[PDB]
Amino acid sequence: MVDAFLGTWKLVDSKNFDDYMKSLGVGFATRQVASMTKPTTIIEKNGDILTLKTHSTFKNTEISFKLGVEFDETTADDRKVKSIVTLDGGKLVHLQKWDGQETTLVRELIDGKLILTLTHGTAVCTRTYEKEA
Ligand SMILES: CCCCCCCC/C=C\CCCCCCCCCCCC(=O)O
Repeated sequence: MVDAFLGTWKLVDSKNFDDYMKSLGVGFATRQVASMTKPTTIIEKNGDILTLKTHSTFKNTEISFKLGVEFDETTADDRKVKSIVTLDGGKLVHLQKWDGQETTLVRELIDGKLILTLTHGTAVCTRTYEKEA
């Protein structure tokens, strides 16, 4: 079910990430660095447990979760959130909740590319990742 998402992925296109970060309250200097960073995202499975790594020089993250089971998460920008990841329409949907706010991180496969759509407030960011061999 999750298997076409698995592997190592490299950022190849980003649209509106500054808008998304600004909506989350990320400061200007951090948004500069982020705007020039191309993370590597690694998605692995071991039974029911998925592990999603995001690697870059200035910041790394890692989460492990079971689909459909809430987990605590501390995001790259240091929000402490309540998270759940599910499959919806073949898309891997990650919902984060904190302080009565929400943001969604939706991953969809289109023509072999992984499209990540990030929504917070009115801001909608689209980032495209391509699979490493
Ligand atoms: C873990 C790498 C995240 C992207 C590079 C961040 C470089 C600047 C370092 C710290 C600031 C964190 C900034 C924005 C974090 C917003 C929430 C996570 C966005 C994930 C985007 C992605 O996976 O492509």
